[PDB]
Amino acid sequence: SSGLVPRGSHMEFVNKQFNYKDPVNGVDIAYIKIPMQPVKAFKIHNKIWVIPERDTFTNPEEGDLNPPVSYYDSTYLSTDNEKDNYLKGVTKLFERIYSTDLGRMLLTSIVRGIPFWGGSTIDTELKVIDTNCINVIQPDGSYRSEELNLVIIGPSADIIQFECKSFGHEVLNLTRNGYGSTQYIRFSPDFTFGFEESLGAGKFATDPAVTLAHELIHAGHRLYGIAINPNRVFKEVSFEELRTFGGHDAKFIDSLQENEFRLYYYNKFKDIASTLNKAKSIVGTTASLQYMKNVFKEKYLLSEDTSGKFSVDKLKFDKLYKMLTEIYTEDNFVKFFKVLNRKTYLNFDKAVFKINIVPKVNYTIYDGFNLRNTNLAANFNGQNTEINNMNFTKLK
Ligand SMILES: [Zn+2]
Repeated sequence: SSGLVPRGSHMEFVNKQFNYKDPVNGVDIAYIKIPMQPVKAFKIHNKIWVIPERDTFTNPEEGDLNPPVSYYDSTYLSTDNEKDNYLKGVTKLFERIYSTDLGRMLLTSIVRGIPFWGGSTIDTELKVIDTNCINVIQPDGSYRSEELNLVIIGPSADIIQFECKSFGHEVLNLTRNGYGSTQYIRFSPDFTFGFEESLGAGKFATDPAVTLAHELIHAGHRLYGIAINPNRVFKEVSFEELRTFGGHDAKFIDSLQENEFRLYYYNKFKDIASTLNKAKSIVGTTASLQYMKNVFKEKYLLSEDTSGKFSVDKLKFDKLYKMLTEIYTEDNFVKFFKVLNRKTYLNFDKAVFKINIVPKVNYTIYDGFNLRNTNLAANFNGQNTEINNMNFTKLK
């Protein structure tokens, strides 16, 4: 048993207890194409899909799992049992994230963060951007385009290179102009990293719910188009990484720089407001202009006057911006999960471990590895790779 529903009747965020072999149905289990042969995918929530495959799709130069802190294994995730376990493990982590107040906030923000309809060359016309959709095949074999915000997919060649990436635009920088774009997270629930810590020094494992939450925090930044340019770095660790980690690491971003960033994205949100105001037409949908305007009023928390004209309210912008950049941090998830974690963004080890968080005897939504009323409950024993060695196989 997987313990996917420790309380209540049904999972609170993931919409179905999927099995990889469940039949396709064109709605929440479907063969899909990314904008290649279709892959079987699972819609775990409004705007969120899971592709339990190694990622040989998003990047054309990374279309092979051949090897050239990394770990390679071209056979991982090639069989149906593994894809089923992947799906259930990702499902379990979403529920673990959603069982905390902070995670319900972050995932709500993610779901509301629809990529902006900024794809038209006519600045009075709202139009989707094609690369913020997937093509979903129905049972009868037709396609329909579906907008989405987030795809979780298996890693490419380097199994432990987890990241949040997205398709770019010829001219627009969608992750930094407030528009946002569909985010693809390369991630595996089946491996984790070791760090050392003294409570002799101990050899502990990172809780994969923390790692997933980290990538989801990036996704939130990028869905609201407020990511920091990857060329801002401390010599390399990017400001974007420091901000996502949070804690004292974030305090190192000089605070005058932060105000400059905040004013920049405030102005970008104002540009979005006046695009919505100058909009006269909409293409590629049966939904009215006014309705899609309101989707984006809702996303960016725009104010609307009696005339129907949108604007950015300074207090609402600061609230949203602060949530996405200061409240949603790895360090804050560590505090909510009450797990052990590296204390600064660089202090990870070269150690990699195979794990299996699906069986509830190994890992639970409420306690992670540190199972209550067991010897793993105290001193983070469940994450200690020597004490709880039955849950960690060392690979490198
Ligand atoms: Zn990161």
